[PDB]
Amino acid sequence: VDKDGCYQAALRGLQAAQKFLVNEVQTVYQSQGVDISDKHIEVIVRQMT
Repeated sequence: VDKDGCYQAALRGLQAAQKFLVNEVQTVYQSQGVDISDKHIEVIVRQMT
């Protein structure tokens, strides 16, 4: 937040949270043999973040 701008810091934090959430939802769905494309999950993760 202080080494860079507040906007860039918010962008990096939300990007890390988005990557974590997308990867975990995708690996739980892949644990059961269910194939869902990444765009379907990250539309909803975009609405969350």
